[PDB]
Amino acid sequence: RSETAELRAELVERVHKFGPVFADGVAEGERERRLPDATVRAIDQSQLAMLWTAKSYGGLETDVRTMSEVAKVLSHYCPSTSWVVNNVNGSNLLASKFPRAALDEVFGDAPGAKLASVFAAAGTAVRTPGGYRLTGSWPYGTGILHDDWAILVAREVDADGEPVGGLSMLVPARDLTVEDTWHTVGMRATGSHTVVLRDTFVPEHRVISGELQRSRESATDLGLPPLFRTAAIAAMAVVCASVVLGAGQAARALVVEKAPTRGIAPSKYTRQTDSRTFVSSLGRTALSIDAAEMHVARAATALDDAAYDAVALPDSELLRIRGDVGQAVSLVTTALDELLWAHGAASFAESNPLQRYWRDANTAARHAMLNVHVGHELYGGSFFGLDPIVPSL
Amino acid sequence: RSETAELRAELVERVHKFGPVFADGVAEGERERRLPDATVRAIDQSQLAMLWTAKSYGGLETDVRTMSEVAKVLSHYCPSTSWVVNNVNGSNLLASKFPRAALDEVFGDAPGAKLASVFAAAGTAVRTPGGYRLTGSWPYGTGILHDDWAILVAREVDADGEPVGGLSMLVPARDLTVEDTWHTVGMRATGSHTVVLRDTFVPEHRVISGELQRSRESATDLGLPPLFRTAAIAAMAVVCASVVLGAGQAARALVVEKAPTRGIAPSKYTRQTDSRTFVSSLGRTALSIDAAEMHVARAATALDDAAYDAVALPDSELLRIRGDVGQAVSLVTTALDELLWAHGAASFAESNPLQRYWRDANTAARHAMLNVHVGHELYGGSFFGLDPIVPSL
Amino acid sequence: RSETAELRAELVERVHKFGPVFADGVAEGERERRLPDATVRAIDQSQLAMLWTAKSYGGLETDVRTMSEVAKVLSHYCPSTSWVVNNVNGSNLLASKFPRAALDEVFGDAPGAKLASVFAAAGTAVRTPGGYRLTGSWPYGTGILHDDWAILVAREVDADGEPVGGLSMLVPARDLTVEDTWHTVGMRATGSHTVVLRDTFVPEHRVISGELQRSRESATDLGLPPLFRTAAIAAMAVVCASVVLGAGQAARALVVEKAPTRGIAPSKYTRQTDSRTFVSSLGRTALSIDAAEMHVARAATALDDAAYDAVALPDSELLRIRGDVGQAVSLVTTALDELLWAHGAASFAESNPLQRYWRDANTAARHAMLNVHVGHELYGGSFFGLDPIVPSL
Amino acid sequence: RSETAELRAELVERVHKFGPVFADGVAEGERERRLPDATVRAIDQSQLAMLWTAKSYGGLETDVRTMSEVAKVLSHYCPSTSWVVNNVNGSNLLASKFPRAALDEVFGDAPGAKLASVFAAAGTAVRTPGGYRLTGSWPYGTGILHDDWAILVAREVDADGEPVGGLSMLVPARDLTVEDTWHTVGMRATGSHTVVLRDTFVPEHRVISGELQRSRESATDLGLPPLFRTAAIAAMAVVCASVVLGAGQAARALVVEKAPTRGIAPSKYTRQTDSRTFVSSLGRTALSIDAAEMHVARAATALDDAAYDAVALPDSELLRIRGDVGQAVSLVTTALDELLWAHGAASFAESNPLQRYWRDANTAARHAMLNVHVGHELYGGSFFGLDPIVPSL
Ligand SMILES: c1ccc2[nH]ccc2c1
Ligand SMILES: c1ccc2[nH]ccc2c1
Ligand SMILES: c1ccc2[nH]ccc2c1
Ligand SMILES: c1ccc2[nH]ccc2c1
Repeated sequence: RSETAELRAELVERVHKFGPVFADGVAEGERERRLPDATVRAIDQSQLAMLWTAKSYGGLETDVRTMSEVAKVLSHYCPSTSWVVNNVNGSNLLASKFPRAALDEVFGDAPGAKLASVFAAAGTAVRTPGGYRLTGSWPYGTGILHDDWAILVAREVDADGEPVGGLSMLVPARDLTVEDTWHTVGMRATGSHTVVLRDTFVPEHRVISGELQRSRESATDLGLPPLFRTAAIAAMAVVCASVVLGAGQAARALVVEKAPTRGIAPSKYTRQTDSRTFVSSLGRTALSIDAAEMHVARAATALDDAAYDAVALPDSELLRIRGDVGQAVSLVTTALDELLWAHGAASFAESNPLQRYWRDANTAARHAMLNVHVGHELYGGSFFGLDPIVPSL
Repeated sequence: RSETAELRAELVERVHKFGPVFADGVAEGERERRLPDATVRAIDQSQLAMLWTAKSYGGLETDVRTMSEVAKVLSHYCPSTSWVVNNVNGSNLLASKFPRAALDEVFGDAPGAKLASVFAAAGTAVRTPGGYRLTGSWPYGTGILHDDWAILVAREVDADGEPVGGLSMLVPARDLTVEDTWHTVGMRATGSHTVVLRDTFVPEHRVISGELQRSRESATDLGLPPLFRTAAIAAMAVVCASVVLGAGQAARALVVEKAPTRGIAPSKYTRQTDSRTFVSSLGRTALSIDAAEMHVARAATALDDAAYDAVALPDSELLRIRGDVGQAVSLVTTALDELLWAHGAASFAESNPLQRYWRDANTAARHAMLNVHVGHELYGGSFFGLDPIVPSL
Repeated sequence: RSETAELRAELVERVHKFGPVFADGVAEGERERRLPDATVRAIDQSQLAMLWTAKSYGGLETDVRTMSEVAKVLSHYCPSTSWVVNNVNGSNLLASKFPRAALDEVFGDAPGAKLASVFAAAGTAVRTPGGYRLTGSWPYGTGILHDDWAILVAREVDADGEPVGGLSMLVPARDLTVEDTWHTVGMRATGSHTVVLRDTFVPEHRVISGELQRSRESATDLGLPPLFRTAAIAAMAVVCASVVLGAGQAARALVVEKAPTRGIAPSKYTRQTDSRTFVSSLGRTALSIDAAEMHVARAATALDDAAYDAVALPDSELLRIRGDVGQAVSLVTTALDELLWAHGAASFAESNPLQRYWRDANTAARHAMLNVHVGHELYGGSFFGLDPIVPSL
Repeated sequence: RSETAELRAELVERVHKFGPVFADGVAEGERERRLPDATVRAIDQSQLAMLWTAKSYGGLETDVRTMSEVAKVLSHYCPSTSWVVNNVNGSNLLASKFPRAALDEVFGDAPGAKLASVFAAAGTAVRTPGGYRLTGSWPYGTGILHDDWAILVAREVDADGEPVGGLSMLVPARDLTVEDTWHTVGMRATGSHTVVLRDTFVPEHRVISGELQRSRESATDLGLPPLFRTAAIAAMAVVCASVVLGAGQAARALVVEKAPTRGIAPSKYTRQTDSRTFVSSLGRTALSIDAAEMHVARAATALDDAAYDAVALPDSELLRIRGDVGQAVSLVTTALDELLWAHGAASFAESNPLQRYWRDANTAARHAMLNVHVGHELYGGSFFGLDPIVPSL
C-alpha cells in the first residue's frame, strides 16, 4: 500500500510538471471547443489517461483515490482537460467488463488507448450474422475527437422491431462519425459532441449485455487485480465530482490570493482582508468546500477498501456514495456563488480565471451521475430499503 | 394615485409590445458587446428611458415602483437592455441635483435624453477660469455608447495637487472618448466601457459638489414634484435589483414551461413533473424568488411613500433598503443555481435562454450598490446606530 | 377602509395595555400547562377573542390582516396566549359555516364566546332520531379548558358500521370531557388536551357535512359581510403563522437589546456590537424574519382583498398561500437558531425569554397547516395543475 | 496502532453495555438537574472518565479519536452523561500541564479521579507564603457535584490590587463550595453550577501560569507518551463537538425508525416513507450530519497524527480545527431543526426522545469553544495570517 501513496505523489507532481502546457492552451480550447494538440500530446506523454488501464497492457493501474486526487489538481490548470482525462480513465475502466478479445484488440498494442463512453441508450441494434448492426445518435460524447474507441449503449430489437434487451457495444473511431453539437458556455474544450452511427457492424466479441456492463460480480473475484474489482460506475461518478471539486478549490485559492490587493466597493474597506465580515464569510465558504472534499474522499476510500478487501459493496453503500457525490458538487456550486460575492464584479471579466472555474464547474456538475436531487432521494431511500430510482449502481 | 397605477399598466404593456425587438437583437448584442440599433430605436420610441425624466421636459415622470415593475418585465426579453434602460433613468434622476442651467442644457431640446453615470471617483479636477479642467479614467460606464451625457465623479485638487473636495460633473458625449474594456461573460450588450478624459473643460453650471450629489434635502421640498423628492441613490439600487430579479423570474417561468417535456436523468422519472422531489424543490425555489420580489417592492414603496408624503427617510430606513436590495439579488443568484439543478445539463447550451438569465443576473448582481455582504453589515449596524461603512445613502 | 386601519391601531394598543397581565402569568402557565385566570380575564375584557365574531352578535368583525398584526404583538408578551387567542377567532370564523340556529345558540347571548376546533377526523358518528350520536378522541384541542364550544370533525357511519361521509359537529362544553394529555416542552400553557366523547348526542342544526365546512361558496355572496366571504381555513393558517412570526420578532428585539451589554466568548470582542461578523450576521438573520413578515402579510392581503372584492380565490392562489405560511415559519425557526448563536449560552437559561420564544415558536410551527414540506409540494404543484396532496384548501 | 483500534471497539461496546443504566436515569436527571447515583456508579465502573488518564496512574490513556467515538455513542443514551464524561477526560488531560507533585496528589491513589475545569478567568489570586490566596465565582462548572478536583483560571494581583498575570489553579472538592445556579432547558443533568471560593489557599505545586496551561511545547517531547503531546484545548473542543454530533445522529436514527409508522399531516401520505419529498429531504439532512461527522473525525485525526508523530501543529491547523468543530455543531443544530420538520408535532412531546436530543444538543453547542461565528473568523483569518481573535489555541 505504501507504493500506491508514493505513486500518487508522483502523478500529482506530473500534473504540476505538465500543468503549464494545459494552462497555456486554455484560451484556444475555449475558442475552438476542443483540446489543443499540445494538451493531447501532454495527456499522452504524462500517462494521465492510463491511471485505470491494466498493468498487463502497460498501464499504471492505480485506484479511485489516486485518480480523484489527480483530477482535483488538474482542474486548477484546465477544468476541461481534467474532465476529459477523468472520463477517459472511467471509460477505460468500464471496458474491463468486455471479453479478453475486445480488451486485447483495444489495449494490446496501445497502452495509452483512450475510450469515450455514453450510457444513455440512444441507439437500436439488431442481430446479424457474426455480430450486430447498430444505428443511433449519442449526445454528450466527451473527448470523442481524441478518443480511439467508444462504448455506446443501445437497445436490441428483433426483425419486427420489438425491444428484446439492452446492450453495451465497443466500436472504434474508424466506424464513428461525429456531429458538431457542442455549443455551451462552460466545459467548452471537452468537445462533448454527438456520436452518430448508421447500420454500423459490431462483432460479437465487442458487445456485452447492458445487464453485464452494470455488473459488480467482479468485486469478489480474487483472480482480478484490485482495480477491476472496484464498482466502476460509482468510481466514475466519484472522479467526475473530483473535477468539479478541484475547480472550486482553485476558485478559493484565487480569491484568497487576490483579497489583500482588492477592496469591497463601495465600502470603507480598501482591503478585503480588513473586513471581518469578508474573512468569516470566506472561512464559512471554505468549510463547505472542505466538506465536499471529505465527501469525495469518503466515497473514494469506500470503493478502494472494498476493492482491496475483495468484498462486494452492499446497495446501501453504493446509494450513499451517489448521495456523497451529488452533495459534494452541490456544495461546490453554492460555494462558487459565494466566492463571486467575495471577489466582486471583476470576477466576470473574461481575463479572470474565476468565472472560468465558475462556468466549468457549474456545467459539469449537471452530469446525470452527479444529480444532487436524485442523489438525495437515493440515499434517503436506502434508510427504508425503497426501490432505487436509477437503473444503475 | 389611480393614474400612476394606470400608467404602469401601459408601460408594462409597451415592454411586451417592443419586447420582440429586444428579444430579436439578443444574439447580436452578445456577439458585439453593445445594443443593436433596432434596440436603441425601440428604447427611444417606447420612452422607456424617460420614466424618471421631468414632465416639464416632456418626460413621463413616474415613481420608483413603476420603474421597478418595468425593469422586471424587460429582463424577460433582454437583461442587458433592462440594465441599460434602468441605469439611464437612474442617471437622469441624479441629474436633477444639478442647477437649472445644466438641466435645461441636457433636457431642454431632448425629452428622450439618455445619461450615463459612474460614481467611483476615478478622476481629478482642478479650478480653471469659468469652470474646471478634468482628467480621469472611469470604468463600468454602462450604455455609454448610446448616451448623450455622462455624470462623472472626481476629486478636486489645488495647483500643488493636494485633495480639497469631491465633485460630480456633467460632461457631454462630444467631450467623451471611450476605451473598449468591456469583455465579460454576462451583461455583454451593456457596453460598460471605460470613459476617458484628458484636460477636458467642464463649466461651473455643470459641476456640483459630491456632497450635494448625495443630498436628500429635496425630500421635504414641496416646490418639487414627488419624483425629485425621492432618495435617488437608494432608488437606483432598487431598480438595479429589479433587473436582476426579473431575469430570475424569467428563469423560473422557463423551467416551469419545459418541465413536462423533460426527464430527470438518469432516474425513472421520464417527466420532471412526475417527481414530487422536483416539484417541492421548485416550490421552495419559487418562494425564495417571491421573497426577493417582496423585498424590492417593500423598498420601492418606502421610497415612493416618503416622496409623495414629502418626508425625509431616516438613515435607518435607507440602511434597511440597502439590505433589502442585497438580500433580494442574493436570493435570486442562489435561486438560479437551484433552477439549473432543476432543469439539468441542457441549461448550459448556448441555444438555451436559461444560462443567459443565469450569467446576466450573476454579473449584474455584483454591482457595488447591490453588495449583499455590505448590505447585511449596513442593515445590521442600523440596529445599534453604528457608523455606516459606505459614504453614500 | 380607513376605519379598519384605525381599528387595528386600537387593538394593537390594547395588546400593549393588557400585555403586562399576559407577561405576568407566563411563569404559572409554564408550570401548570394552562392559561392563568388573570390571562383569561384579560382575553375576555380586551375582546381579543372577538375579532372574527360578527357585529350582529356584538363582535368586532375585523379582517385577516388585523388578526395577524394583533397575533404578532401578542406573541411578544406570551406566545401561548397569542396561540390560544388566534385559534379561538379562527374557530369562531369556521362556525359561520353552520346554520343560523347553531350561530344564534352559540353567539346569541355570548358576544365573547370562545370556540375550540380540531379538524383531524378522530371520531365516528351515526344517525339517530333528531340528530347524531358521536363518539371519539380528539387530540390537540387548543385552549379547550377555557372554551365554550368545540368544532369536532367525524366520520359518519351506518348501522352496519361502513363509512358514508364526513361531518363537522358543534358540541358544547357541558357535553365535553377533557383528558390530560398535553405534556410538551413548548406552547405548554396552550392546554391542547384531548377531547373525549362517548355516545354524545348532537342535534341536526349543529351538524354540517365536512364537505360544507371546507366550502368557499360564501366568497361571492354579497349578502354576507366581507369577513365571512374570506377563505377561513387559509385565514386560520395565516394567523397561526403570525403567532410563530411574532415570537421570532421578539427574539430578534431581545438579541438587539442585549448585544451591547454582552461579549462573544472566548473572543477579544467584549461587546457583541464590536464584532462586524456579529452585526452582518444579525442583519442577515433580521432579513429572513423580514421576509417571513412579508410572506404572512402578502397572504393576509390576498385573502382580505378577495373578501372585500367578493371574488373567489382560485386554487392556485390558495395553494400559494399554503406555501407562504410554511415558508414564513420555516424561516423563523431557522432564524431563531441563528439568534441563539448570536446571543450565546445564556439564551438557554430558564430566566431568559429567548429560549421561551425559541421553544414556543418551534412547537407551534409543526402544526399541520404550517407544514413547510407539504406547503412546498402544494405551491410547486400549482405551477403544473397537479392534484393537491391535502383535502382542504 | 492496531491496539488502539481494538481498544476503541471495546470501549464503544462498554457504552452499549452500560447504556441502559444511563438511559434509565434520564428522567431523574432531567427532574433533579444532576446525574443519578446509578449513572455516576456506571461512569466509575466503565472507566469512561479514565480515557485520557495516564497508564502510570492506572488510566486507559487512549487518543482523541477514541474519546470522540465513545462520546458520540454515549449521547444516544444520555447527552448529559456524554457531556459530563467528556468534560472530565478533557479536564484530566489539561491537568498534565501541572507538576508531577500535583499529578501524583490527584491521580496517585485515584485512577478514576474526575476533574472539573472552567477557563473563564472569574477569580483573583494573590501571593501568600507557600502558595496563593484565591477568591472568585466560576459559572458553568460541569459535573462539579461528582468531581474530585477543579481547574480554575484566575488573574494574579499584587498587594495594591493591580493585575500581574494569569494563573491556572488546581483545587480539591474539600475547598470547594457550589452554588445552585444551573437552571436550563437543555443539558440539565450536567449540573454546571457555579464554583465559589473565598480566600481559599492553593499551594505552589498546584498552580501554574495560564501562559503554561495554553502551552503546546509538549508536542515535540519524546519523553512523554503520545496522548500528552496532543494539543489539549483543541482536543477538548473536538470531543465536545462529538457529544453534540452524537445527539444529532440519535435524532436521525429515531426519525428513520418511526417514519414508516407515521403520516405527514394533513397530506394524503399516511406513511412518511411514501412521500418522496420526505425521503429526499431526509437524505439531504443525513448528508449534513455526515459532513459534521467527517469534520470532527478530520480534526481528531489531525491531533492524533501529530501526537504520535511528535510534531507540533502549526497555528493554521489549530485555527482550522476550531472552524471544523464550530461548523460541525452548526450543521447538527440546523439538521435537528430539519428533523423536527420531518417528524412533526409529536417531536415536542416530553415522552419523545427527539426534543431531548434537540434541546441538549442546542444548549451544549453554544459552548465558547464551539462558537461557529468565532470559528469562521478564526479559520478565515488563517488564510491571511491575521491575529487570532481568541487567546487560546
Ligand atoms: C454513468 C456511468 C458510466 C458512464 N460512462 C460514461 C458516462 C457514464 C455515466
Ligand atoms: C451608486 C449610486 C449612483 C450611481 N450612479 C451610477 C452608479 C451609481 C452607483
Ligand atoms: C385546519 C383548518 C382548520 C382548523 N381548525 C382547527 C384546526 C384546523 C386546522
Ligand atoms: C476551553 C479550553 C479548556 C477548557 N476546559 C474547560 C473548559 C474549557 C474551555
